[PDB]
Amino acid sequence: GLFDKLKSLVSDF
Repeated sequence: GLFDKLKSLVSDF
């Protein structure tokens, strides 16, 4: 859900 959004941004930059 949301907590998954922060995990995606950390994987990019």
